[PDB]
Amino acid sequence: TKIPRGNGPYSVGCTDLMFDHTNKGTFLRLYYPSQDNDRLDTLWIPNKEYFWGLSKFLGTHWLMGNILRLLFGSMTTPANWNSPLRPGEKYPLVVFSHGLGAFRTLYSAIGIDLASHGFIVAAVEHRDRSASATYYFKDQSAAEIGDKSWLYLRTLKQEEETHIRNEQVRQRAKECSQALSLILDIDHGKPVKNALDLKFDMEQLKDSIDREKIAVIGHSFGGATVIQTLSEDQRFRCGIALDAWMFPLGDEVYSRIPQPLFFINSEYFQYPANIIKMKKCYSPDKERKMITIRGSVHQNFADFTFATGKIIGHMLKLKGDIDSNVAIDLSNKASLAFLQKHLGLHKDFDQWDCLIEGDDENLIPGTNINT
Repeated sequence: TKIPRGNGPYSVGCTDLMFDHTNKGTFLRLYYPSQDNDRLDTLWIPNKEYFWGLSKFLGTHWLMGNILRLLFGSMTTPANWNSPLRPGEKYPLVVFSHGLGAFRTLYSAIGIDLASHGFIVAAVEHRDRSASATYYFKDQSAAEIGDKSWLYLRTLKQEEETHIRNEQVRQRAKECSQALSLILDIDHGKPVKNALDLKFDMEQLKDSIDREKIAVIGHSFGGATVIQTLSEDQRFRCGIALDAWMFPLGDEVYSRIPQPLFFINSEYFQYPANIIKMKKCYSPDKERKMITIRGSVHQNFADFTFATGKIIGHMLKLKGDIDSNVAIDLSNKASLAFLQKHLGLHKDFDQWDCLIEGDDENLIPGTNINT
């Protein structure tokens, strides 16, 4: 695989859960420490409509849709599809929020690496009309026959952006909370019928969560989601915003975030008006960190940075100067250090504590932007 395997000891399974079947239900892909390690058989982008949504989002022709499908429709990601859960432990839980124009399967490099260090990761698919595409079922009968209703990204007008994006980040915060409530209900034995008919038995998750050790991670729109989610939902003990895009957030929220918050930026995405909102989250009392990964671009945090080669990747801005596997390792280790600090984990991850302060040839403490 072009998507790197996890760098932790645990082997990794993956599955998808939709409950309930409506567009008000939760939809997520789960990455988890698995028992068996047979095959790395997981389909990266599982449906043609995701490629069609990606072209809509990119603003290109009807044809681009099919080209993308041609090129990436059979690409897999290094996790064991539906492989059983590893028994005899309670895992800390990460909920993960995707960016504008993404969806639940595009951050497996991150999900798989967290899982391989003994996390369960719940990667939500949002239904706020920010995903390039997503689906739901009209009713039980539809769900039975796999008759999906697809919902594509909404393009907005300039005059409604401020309001529509704020409503979307509140919808996203509600969906992260609901995903966490679903997983915690399951851990305590709630019966759940997965609208997707997959081998993985959800009841396996009874008593498999460390319900004290919960964190929300997200990229870009997903980084704004982190903050809205922490502001709204005290069960999350901490958040990591990967290259947050701060425009959706209300003025009022920056003063209203109790939890530790880690900002991990690329070099090229960032701008004054964005770093200003970040810094508004700062306080002597409340714990905040910031690092910048040098030479990196927005896409270094998403799997598309592994989907092409260096020259196309570099051309399309899927890749930065810094190498892709190197950038992602840095983000991941820094993240782990910070989750083990503010979750109370009992692992070796504080070996990367220096990364939180900006201590590697490839990081900037804080930002190079001034404000």
